Amino acid sequence: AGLLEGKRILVSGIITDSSIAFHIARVAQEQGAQLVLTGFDRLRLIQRITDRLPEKAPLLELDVQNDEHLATLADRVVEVIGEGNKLDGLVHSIGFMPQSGMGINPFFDAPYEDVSKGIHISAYSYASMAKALLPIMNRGGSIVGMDFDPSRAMPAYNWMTVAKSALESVNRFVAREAGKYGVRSNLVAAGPIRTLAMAAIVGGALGEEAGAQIQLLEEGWDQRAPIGWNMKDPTPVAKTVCALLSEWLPATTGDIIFADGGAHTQLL
Amino acid sequence: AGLLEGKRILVSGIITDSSIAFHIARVAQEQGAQLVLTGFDRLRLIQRITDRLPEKAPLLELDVQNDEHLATLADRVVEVIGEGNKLDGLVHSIGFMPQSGMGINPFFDAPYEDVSKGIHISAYSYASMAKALLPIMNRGGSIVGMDFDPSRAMPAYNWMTVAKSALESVNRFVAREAGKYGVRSNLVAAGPIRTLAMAAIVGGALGEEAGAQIQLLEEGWDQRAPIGWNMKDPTPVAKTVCALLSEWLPATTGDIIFADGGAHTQLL
Amino acid sequence: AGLLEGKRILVSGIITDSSIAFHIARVAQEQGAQLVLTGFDRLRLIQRITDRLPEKAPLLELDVQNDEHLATLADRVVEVIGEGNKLDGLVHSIGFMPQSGMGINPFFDAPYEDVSKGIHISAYSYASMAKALLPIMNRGGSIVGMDFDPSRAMPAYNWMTVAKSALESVNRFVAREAGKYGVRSNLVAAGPIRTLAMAAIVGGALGEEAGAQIQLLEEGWDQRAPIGWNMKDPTPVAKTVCALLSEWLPATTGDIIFADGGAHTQLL
Amino acid sequence: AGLLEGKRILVSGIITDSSIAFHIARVAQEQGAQLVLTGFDRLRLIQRITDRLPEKAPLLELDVQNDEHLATLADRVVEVIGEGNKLDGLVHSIGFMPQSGMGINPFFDAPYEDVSKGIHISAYSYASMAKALLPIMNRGGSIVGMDFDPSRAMPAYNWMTVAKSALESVNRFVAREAGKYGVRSNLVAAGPIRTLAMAAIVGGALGEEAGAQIQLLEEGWDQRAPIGWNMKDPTPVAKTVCALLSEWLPATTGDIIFADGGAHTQLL
Repeated sequence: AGLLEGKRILVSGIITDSSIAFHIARVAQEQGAQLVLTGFDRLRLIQRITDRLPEKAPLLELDVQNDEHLATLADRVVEVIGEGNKLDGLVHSIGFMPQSGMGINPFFDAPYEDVSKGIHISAYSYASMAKALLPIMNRGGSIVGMDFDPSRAMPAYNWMTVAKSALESVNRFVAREAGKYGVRSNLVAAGPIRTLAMAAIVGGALGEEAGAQIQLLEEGWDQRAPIGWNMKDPTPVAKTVCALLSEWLPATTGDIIFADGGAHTQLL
Repeated sequence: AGLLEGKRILVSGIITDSSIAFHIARVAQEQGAQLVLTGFDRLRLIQRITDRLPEKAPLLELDVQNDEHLATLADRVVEVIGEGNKLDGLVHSIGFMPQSGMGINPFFDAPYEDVSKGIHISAYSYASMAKALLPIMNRGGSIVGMDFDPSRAMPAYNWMTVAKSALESVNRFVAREAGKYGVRSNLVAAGPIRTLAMAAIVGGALGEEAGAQIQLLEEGWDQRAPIGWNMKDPTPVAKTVCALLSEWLPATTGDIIFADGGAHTQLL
Repeated sequence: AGLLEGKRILVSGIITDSSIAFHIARVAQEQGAQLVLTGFDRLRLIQRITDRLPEKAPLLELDVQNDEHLATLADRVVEVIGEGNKLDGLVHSIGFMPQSGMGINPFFDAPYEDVSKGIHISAYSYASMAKALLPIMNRGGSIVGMDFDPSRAMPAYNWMTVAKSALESVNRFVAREAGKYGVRSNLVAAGPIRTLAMAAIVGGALGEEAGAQIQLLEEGWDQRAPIGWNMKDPTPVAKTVCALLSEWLPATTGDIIFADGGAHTQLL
Repeated sequence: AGLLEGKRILVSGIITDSSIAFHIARVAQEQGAQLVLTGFDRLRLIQRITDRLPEKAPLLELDVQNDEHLATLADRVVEVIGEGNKLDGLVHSIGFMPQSGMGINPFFDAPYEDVSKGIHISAYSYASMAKALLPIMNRGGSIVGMDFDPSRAMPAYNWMTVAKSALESVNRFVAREAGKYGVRSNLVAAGPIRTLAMAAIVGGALGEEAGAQIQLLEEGWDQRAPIGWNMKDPTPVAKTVCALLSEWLPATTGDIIFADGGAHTQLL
C-alpha cells in the first residue's frame, strides 16, 4: 500500500518526459494513485509520452484558454472515473510565457498581449481549473500547483516571475474556495529543473549576457542549498507534490512548500 | 525650502479629490515640487478637480492601455517642462479592476477578460510608464507606485489583490531597469483609504455577507495598528510617498514601504 | 508498513498527554517508528505518561541547560539503540518562557534573566541538541522543531514570540550544519494548541484585558483558516511532523512548514 | 531649516568615527537636531571622537546591561535637556556578539553564556531603552534601531544573525508599547558597513574559508543592488535613519526599512 493508494488524481502539464508533471505522475502511480491526464494540441504525441509511465491513464483534452473545455471538464472526468466517483487530487503544472517575456528579451519590450497570455495560462488557469473540478473533488482532497519562488527578481525569468507572483496570490484565494469543500490548495516552489522549455531559453541565451547571468543564477542554487540541488533530478520535487496530495499535511492550505534544497533560506 | 523644492514630478491617478494621488500632489506642491498631471477620458472634469490643488500644473492625456499615448508621453512631458529639463519623480497611482473582480462577486466568476484589463491598468502599466519616462528622468530620481498589501488573501478585494501581487513583482524588475539610470523604484503599501471607487464597492456590499466581512476587515486595521488608522485621512500616505520622492531614502529600491499604521506587523 | 517504518526517532518535549510531543510520538509509533524519549526533573512521572503511548520506548534524562547531559547524550542514545545504529529523526518540542515573559505581565517588565532562560531552552537548545546528535544521525535523516509563527506581534505571547523568532533563525543555521551529514532541519509552525502550559496562561488571564485579547486571538485562527482550526486536536500537527520526518519532503531544509489550517495566509 | 530642526534626539552606539551612529549623529546635526549621546567604559575616549561632530552634544554613561544606569537614564537625560522638555527621537545602534558567536568560529561552538550576552546587548536592550525613555518622549516621536537582514542565514554572521532576528521581533512589541505614547518604532536594515568591529572579524578571517565566503557575501551586495552598494559610505544609511526620525513616514511603525541598495529584493 503506497502513499496515494487508490486516490484518483488529475495531472496536467505533461509535455515531455522531462516535464515535472511526468515525474509527479510517475511517483504518484508508484504510490498507488489512479491518474487522469490532460493535454492540448498534441494528443497523439502526448499519449506516446504517457505510455512510458508505469501504468495506463486516460488522457483528456484541456486547453485552459478554452471556456468550453473548462465547462465540460468535470463531466468528462466523471466519464472516465465512473458515476458516483470523485477526484482526490488535482495537479496544476502548466506554466507558459511567450518568448518576449523571458530570456534575453528586455523586460520592457514584452507587449502586454504576450504577458496576458502567459498570466492566463500560468496563473488564472489555477483558479479556473479549481472552479471546474472542486464540484467533483472529495473532502480531504488536495490541489497542488507548481511555483518558482518570485519573491525576489532575477535575470531572464522576467515576466514569468510576475506570473508566478500572481499565481501565489491566486492560490491563497483558491484555498478560501476549496476550504468550503474540505479541500486544500497549495503550491510547491521548486528549484530550477531542466525541462525542454527551460533548456530552450537557457540555450538561446548562450554567449549573451543573460546566459552568463543564468549560469550564475543556476550555480547559486546548488551552492546555497545546504543539501545541494540537482537540476537534472526532478524526483525530489515529485515526491514533495505527492506529500501534499496525501493526507500527511492535513492542516496546510493556501500555502507554499519549498522543494529547492533549502536554497531560499540561505544568502550564500 | 520644502522637501521636494524645485523637483519636477509627474503624478497620475487623480480621479476625484478623494484620490490618494490628489493628496500626494497637494503635499508635493506644499513641499515645493513642480507637477505634471495625467488623466484620461474626463480631461475637462479632471482639470476642475486639479484646479483645487494649491498650484497650477499641466494636465496631459494618458490612457495606459493606448500604445500611442505611451509612445509620445516623454515628448509631451518635455513640451511642458522645457527643452533640456527632466523629471525627478514619477507617481503611479492608477489601479482598476472591473466590477466582476471585486466586492460581492464570487472570485471564480470573474472572466479573464476582466482580470486581464485590471492587471494591464494596475500592474503592467507600472512597467510601461517607467519604460516611457526613464529616458527623461534625472539621476537620483524616484518612481513610486501605490500598493495594498496582498501577501495574505482577504474578502472582497479578490482579483485586485492578485493585481497588486503582480505589481509588487513588476516593481522589483522596474528597479533593475531604473538602476541603470540612477533611479529608484518603490511601492507604498497603504492602509485602506475611502476613495469614491472603494466606497462604491463597500456601498454595493451593504447588507451582504461581503459587506459584513469588509466592515470587520476595515475595523481590524485601526485595531491592529499600534498608532491607529484613519481611512478618511490620506495625508499620512501622501507624506510617505513624498518621503520616497525625496533623497532621504537614497539606498531603498525595488522595495515596499508600509504606510498602514503598522497594522501589517501585528496579528491583533 | 507505515510512513516511518523502522525509523529510529528521538522525541523530546513530552510533559503531559496534552503535549504536542505526546501526539507526535503516538503517530510516529502508529507509523512504525522506534522511539527514544527524553525528559527532565519528573522522570518517574513522565514514564507514567509515556506508558500510555501505543509502544514502549526508552526514556533518557536531558536537561538542555546542563552541559554534561548534552555531552553524554549521543553515547546514552547509542546505549539504548545499539552499537552501530544511528537515529533517523530528532524532534525538538521544548519551549519554555518564565511567567514574567508571557500572559498578563507587561512586555517591558520581564527581566532579562527570565528572557534569557526562555531563549536558552526554546531556541539555543535546538542548536545544542543538533550539535550533540548529528554525529549519530543517518544520511537522509530529519530534525524537526516546533514553532509558533512570530512574524507578527500579538497579545500575551510576548517574549515567547521573541524566542520563536530566534528559533527560526537558529533553524536556518542548523540546516547549514545538518546538510554536511545529509540531514534536513525544519520547523512546523502550528496553530494554537491547548496544552496544559498554554491553558495555565490563558486561565490566568481570565477577566483581564489580556484574556479578552487572547480569546479574540484564538477565535481568529479558526475563522481565518480556510479549513478551520481545532485547538483541542493536535493530530494534524503531529501528522505534519511525521511528514517531515519521512522522506516525502526530501528537498526541504532550513524551512518552516505551517500546520495552522492556512490561517497565516488569510487576513480575515 | 533642516529635516530635524529643533528635534531632541538621543543617539547611542558611537564607538569610532566609522560607527554608523557617528554618521547618523552627523547628518542629524546637519539637519538641525539637538543630540544627547550615550557611551560606556571609554567616556573620555568617546568624547574625543564626538568632538569631531559638527556640533557639541552632552555625553551620558549607559551600560545597557546595568539596571541602575537604565533606572536613572530618563532623569539624567532631563538634566541635560531641561525641565519640561522631552526627546523627539531615540537611535539604538548598539550591537555586539562575543567572538565565539561570529566569524570563523563554528556556529555550534558558541557557548550560550556568550550568545546570551550578545542577545542582551543587541536585542533586549532595544526594549529596555524604550522602557526607560518612552515616559520622556514626545507624541509624534520616533525610535529607530539598526538591523542587518537576518531572514536568510549566511556565513560568518552566525549568532549575530540570531540576535537580529530577535531584535526584529522585539521591535514589533516595542511598537505596541510606543503607540500608547504616539511614538513610532522601526528598524533600518542596512547593507554591510565597514566599521572597525566588522573589519576586525573580516580581517581575522583572511586566508580562511570563512573569509572567502565573507568576500563573496560582501561582493554580492553591490552586484545584487540595482543602485549599487558602497560598504565604505555610511551616509545613505544615516539619511534613512533621519527619514524615520522625521515626520515624513508618520504611518510606519513596528516595521523594517531597508537601506541596502535594494540588494534584498534581487536574487542576482
